[PDB]
Amino acid sequence: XXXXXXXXXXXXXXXXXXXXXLLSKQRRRAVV
Repeated sequence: XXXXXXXXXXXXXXXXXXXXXLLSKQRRRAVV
């Protein structure tokens, strides 16, 4: 039952890693 625990730990580590991981001057006043 060590393989399931290792897989769970690896999944937790992967989840933790995934969680851790032009304009104008006329356009200044034309849009306003």
